[PDB]
Amino acid sequence: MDQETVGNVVLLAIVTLISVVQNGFFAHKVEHESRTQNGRSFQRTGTLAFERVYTANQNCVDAYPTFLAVLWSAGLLCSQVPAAFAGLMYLFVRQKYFVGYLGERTQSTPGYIFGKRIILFLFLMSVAGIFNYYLIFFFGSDFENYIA
Amino acid sequence: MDQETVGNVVLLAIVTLISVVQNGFFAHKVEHESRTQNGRSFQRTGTLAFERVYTANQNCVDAYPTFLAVLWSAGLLCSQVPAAFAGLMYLFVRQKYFVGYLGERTQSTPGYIFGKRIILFLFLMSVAGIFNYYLIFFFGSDFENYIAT
Amino acid sequence: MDQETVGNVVLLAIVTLISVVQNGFFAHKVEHESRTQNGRSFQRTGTLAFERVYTANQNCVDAYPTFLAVLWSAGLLCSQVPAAFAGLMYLFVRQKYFVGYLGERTQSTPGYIFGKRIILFLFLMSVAGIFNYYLIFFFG
Ligand SMILES: CC(C)(C)CC(=O)c1c(CC(C)(C)C(=O)O)n(Cc2ccc(I)cc2)c2ccc(OCc3ccc4ccccc4n3)cc12
Ligand SMILES: CC(C)(C)CC(=O)c1c(CC(C)(C)C(=O)O)n(Cc2ccc(I)cc2)c2ccc(OCc3ccc4ccccc4n3)cc12
Ligand SMILES: CC(C)(C)CC(=O)c1c(CC(C)(C)C(=O)O)n(Cc2ccc(I)cc2)c2ccc(OCc3ccc4ccccc4n3)cc12
Repeated sequence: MDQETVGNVVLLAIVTLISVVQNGFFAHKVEHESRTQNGRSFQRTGTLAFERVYTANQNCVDAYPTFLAVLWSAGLLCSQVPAAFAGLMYLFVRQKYFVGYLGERTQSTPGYIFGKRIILFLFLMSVAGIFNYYLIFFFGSDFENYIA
Repeated sequence: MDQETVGNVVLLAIVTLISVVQNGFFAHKVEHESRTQNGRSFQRTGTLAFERVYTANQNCVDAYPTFLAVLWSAGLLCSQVPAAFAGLMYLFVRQKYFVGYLGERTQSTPGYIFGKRIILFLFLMSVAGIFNYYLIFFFGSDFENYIAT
Repeated sequence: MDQETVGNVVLLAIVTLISVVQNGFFAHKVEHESRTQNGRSFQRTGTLAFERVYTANQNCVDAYPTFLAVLWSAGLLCSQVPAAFAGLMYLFVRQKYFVGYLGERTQSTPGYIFGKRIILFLFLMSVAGIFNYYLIFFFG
């Protein structure tokens, strides 16, 4: 990748690598519970600390794709820096969500969803440029300067 | 993103944005179930509609990646319009599947497959340009005006 | 896609197409168990052969995203080949893992963590160029 382009994406790469790392921790806190006992042959059903964890993780796993989607499409189709930061904030809400899904009873982060607004915004940033592009395509050109 | 390039991808972006929205609906019809499922937290096995819902949705979740894969690779390596439409059609089959899952509790429908030929095609388009490239790489530069004596 | 660029990604595309195919196989060996025994909703402890399969598969399904992530970012921020080969190696570990999660009466191979170093490496490749870029940005 030519140093130039690499610039207009760096942040997105960064934030992505971050989520990639955090993504591992989530998948790590799940290994622990699998370990805490019978886990020998990674059984999915140890209850409690394992069920609450696998759930919390298997919830953020279903988000990642759809998140990354907006994350990049928004940052490319328009802005980047804003998209890049929004994506960072997501990483935090994700943390707070995953964490809040710990246990100790009580309706623990019952929500399957979470980011919402964050991806909603990222989606708009994408639906933004996606449209503004269609302009620069018609009225962006046109501008016939028949300088006869 | 230079207005030019943005063009040869717009549809892909569009279709993707679509799937992204629909994707939310899927994860929303799942939130309703855990809600109506009067209880505290959120668990993998509850009730009938919830069980059926989470399954349906958690089936399309395993799809998206492998689908987005071909969607783009097909749209980049071989014509963006045909790729974009394929993915579009795919979004529809998805709807019909997700909807048909648990809505009828009938003996047609279930499965963890959904659109097969839709991604197969997308795959081919990728395996298409991917090969035709090796021609442009190898032969695409071969001309015998060098036999010119 | 201009022939030039297509070059600096073909490997990634290829390997990606592979994992996409293998990805189908995994989801296929899951179809085999489901259709025989019953289950319109596959969320409860299924027949062993089926429970083992869906778990194995629904285990690589959580990987793919985070994998593809490093696969590309590493193959882009850091040169093509190695990143590509890395991902290729991963596809193999995947196979062995998924396969090792098959059997019957065998000590099944757990730790949903599969290919720790593989993606660790790919991650570094990314964190690599990601930094080296900041240099060329300042000290160029
Ligand atoms: C990220 C890294 C730089 C490449 C290092 C890395 O190699 C990975 C690590 C770090 C750790 C402890 C294994 C290590 O390097 O020592 N863990 C555990 C960890 C420990 C502390 C912290 I804070 C965060 C994570 C990983 C866990 C998973 C992983 O990929 C594979 C993988 C497979 C399935 C996944 C499912 C859901 C979701 C993700 C899934 N991922 C790589 C690593
Ligand atoms: C899509 C949008 C334009 C960015 C708006 C948006 O921000 C989200 C919406 C729409 C919303 C909030 C305005 C609403 O519910 O009314 N819902 C609920 C909704 C309502 C109507 C319809 I038709 C479809 C979905 C969302 C649900 C989830 C979401 O992200 C996070 C998320 C987390 C996990 C996911 C797992 C699988 C799959 C996806 C996962 N997503 C964003 C939104
Ligand atoms: C060219 C192509 C990309 C392989 C497309 C394709 O054609 C698909 C195939 C192969 C096929 C059509 C010859 C078949 O046997 O049915 N199968 C079954 C198969 C047969 C032999 C072997 I080895 C491997 C898989 C598919 C199964 C699912 C599929 O949708 C994508 C998909 C769907 C659900 C998934 C769930 C989890 C995780 C990933 C998921 N992915 C496409 C195909």
